[PDB]
Amino acid sequence: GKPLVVVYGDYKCPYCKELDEKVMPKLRKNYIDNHKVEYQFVNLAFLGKDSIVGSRASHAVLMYAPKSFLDFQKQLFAAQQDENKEWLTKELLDKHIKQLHLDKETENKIIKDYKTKDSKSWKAAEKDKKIAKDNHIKTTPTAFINGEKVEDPYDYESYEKLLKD
Repeated sequence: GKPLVVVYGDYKCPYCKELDEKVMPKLRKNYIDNHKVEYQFVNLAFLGKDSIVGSRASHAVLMYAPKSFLDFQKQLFAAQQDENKEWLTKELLDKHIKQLHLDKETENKIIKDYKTKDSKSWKAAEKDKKIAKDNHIKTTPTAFINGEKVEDPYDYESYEKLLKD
């Protein structure tokens, strides 16, 4: 199939925020939105008890409003606070979900799903930690394209390099 681009991180991670700001705008325009590659964000949810909550909301958005996922991700990283603070509250997350301006029922569906134990977004958030562990991911942020490490995950051109061939 098409190249699979995987980025490992956490919404509370400062460097992950940098990758998003520096890489995503171009990666999205030239490879993701035009469906040239499959993009996957694996959240290690390792910077606090609120990390996993943010991950659940993120996964809920992805599964119910995929065309709004990248905006959600960008907007969430943009609101990043001190990593020692549990800033990923349900209040802030609900606020961010509503900022997507989806139809009312889709919005309600996402909000209820990420808050429901063992829902699909709940399981997805948990699975992300297992994925990172099984793939032996030590540092974040790190990116891979079809399993090949992106030399400089902060530089769009480094991704393009792997994607050319």
